[PDB]
Amino acid sequence: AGKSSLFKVILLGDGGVGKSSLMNRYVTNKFDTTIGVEFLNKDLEVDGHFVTMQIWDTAGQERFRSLRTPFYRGSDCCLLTFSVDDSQSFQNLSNWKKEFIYYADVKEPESFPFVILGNKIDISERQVSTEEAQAWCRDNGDYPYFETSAKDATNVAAAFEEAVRRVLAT
Ligand SMILES: Nc1nc2c(ncn2[C@@H]2O[C@H](COP(=O)(O)OP(=O)(O)O)[C@@H](O)[C@H]2O)c(=O)[nH]1
Repeated sequence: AGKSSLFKVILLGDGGVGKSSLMNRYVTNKFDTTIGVEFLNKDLEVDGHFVTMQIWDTAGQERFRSLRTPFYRGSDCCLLTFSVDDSQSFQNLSNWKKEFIYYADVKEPESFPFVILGNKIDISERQVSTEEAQAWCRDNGDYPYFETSAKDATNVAAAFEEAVRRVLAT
């Protein structure tokens, strides 16, 4: 039978930025306004090869954070997510990157693929400009940056497709 490779992607970011909604939008093409760790699978294709992505949202319960970090290991790409209406969530990207590197024990962090998502761009009143987000991305690893909306689907599939491409580029 036609083989398929399995890529593990993890979503990290502050509560409320839209991680669950992004994954659900990508996999089910629905949005509608979950307590523990959840992961979903999606088939796609890259350069004519079948692949499957397994998307983890490891934001269970904060008092049990120590029990969620074992599930970082084996991640092939990390999608760091903030909301463009929430500057605090943007300011926390660096700390999310650090948590991931530490608890996933990334041995070559300078080469590990990250993708940055600025979600909720359907909201006109922003606290983070496009330019400020792009500058952070350029200056903190030159990661791909997507302005997304789970609510309207803008750039959602593109962001996840890019995650798999970045994995392949190793
Ligand atoms: N306007 C808007 N609201 C969104 C978007 N994505 C998620 N939401 C809402 O923001 C809240 C937090 O979403 P959720 O996916 O639970 O965030 P998580 O805590 O990061 O998993 C919910 O009320 C969502 O409906 C979006 O792209 N646009």
